[PDB]
Amino acid sequence: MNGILAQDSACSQRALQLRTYSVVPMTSRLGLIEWLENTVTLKDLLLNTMSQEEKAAYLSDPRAPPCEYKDWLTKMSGKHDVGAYMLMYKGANRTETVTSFRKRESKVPADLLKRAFVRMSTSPEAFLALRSHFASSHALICISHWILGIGDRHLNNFMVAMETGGVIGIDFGHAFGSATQFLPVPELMPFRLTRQFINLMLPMKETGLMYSIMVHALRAFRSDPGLLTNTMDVFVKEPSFDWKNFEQKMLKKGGSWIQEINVAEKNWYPRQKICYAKRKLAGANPAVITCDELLLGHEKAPAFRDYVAVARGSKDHNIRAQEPESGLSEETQVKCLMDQATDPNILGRTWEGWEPWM
Ligand SMILES: Nc1ncnc2c1ncn2[C@@H]1O[C@H](COP(=O)(O)OP(=O)(O)OP(=O)(O)O)[C@@H](O)[C@H]1O
Ligand SMILES: [Mg+2]
Repeated sequence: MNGILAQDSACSQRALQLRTYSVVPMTSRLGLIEWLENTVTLKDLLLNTMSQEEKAAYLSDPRAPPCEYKDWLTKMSGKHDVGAYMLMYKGANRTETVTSFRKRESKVPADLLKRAFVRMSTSPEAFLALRSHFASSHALICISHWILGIGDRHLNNFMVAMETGGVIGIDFGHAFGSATQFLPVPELMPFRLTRQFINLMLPMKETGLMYSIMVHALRAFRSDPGLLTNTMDVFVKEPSFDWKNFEQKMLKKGGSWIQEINVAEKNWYPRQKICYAKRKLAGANPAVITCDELLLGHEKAPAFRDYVAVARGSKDHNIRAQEPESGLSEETQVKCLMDQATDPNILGRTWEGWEPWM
């Protein structure tokens, strides 16, 4: 990807790149990841910014978002486990989620990331430059991850450097829609773009820099689907990337999976992955791809209709259903992506470990 983007002129004038750290399995059990200097998780940067009372309430308060959300799931479903999400997709409409979800979001400190930056920078150049750098990098990674369908983008999978504002993606345990496909609680966003990101740009919403870069990137890729498509097809056809390797990762997710039941092993459909990748690179609607992945993964679930109704949206508030299912341009695709990733109806139904409120 960095090869392509180095060769796209409109991106090269923006010096755009992902960072990679070299990775070396020496054995099927064992390997090294190269480490990175003066880096933290995004979660740690955030909670390092909360005052004692902000921090202390946020840990445990029955009205802090972590308690208030499980309580809302609990009353909107009557259960206290993974099935509470399932039942709430049947049980809560838009209004019932939006209301609690706005009340929830309100309790998150609005400035927090900005507050972090302004007190890790000398002077306003050391503010502006970092904000630009972060913003560029966050956008660039988001589009990239949608192309690869990477789904498990919670706060601990993003690292922020100190020596520059360039964000770094890690923990790629879910290639090609695997999280939206096989988890009991499906995660429906194309990438993370929650409140704090927008708030960092508060006067000057995403339709500036992020939107611009996202658009340049997607065009630069779509200039040459061939090489990237061939590489992804070689990826998805590896004999070590079957379902047996995958489900023996899915165990290792802290009870968020279907715990010790229903592997349903004729579950693996490798050509559909590269087919959906080619559809994305051809100009397909992101909501249609999400609905297709939902149909492939959860077809017999009692909330499949509600799943696709939430993922597709309504023609009244979200512009991803007011567009065709294919032939979209790069700008329309990025608009649909930003509408789906910031949809409150989708964020109000997300798994609690993803932390959609922050
Ligand atoms: N390449 C890296 N360079 C520097 N620090 C890293 C790197 N990879 C991981 N870390 C740090 O080590 C921690 C744990 O690493 P790892 O990715 O194995 O955790 P994990 O199983 O994904 O846990 P979690 O999802 O809870 O963050 C990360 O949260 C991060 O702080
Ligand atoms: Mg992780």
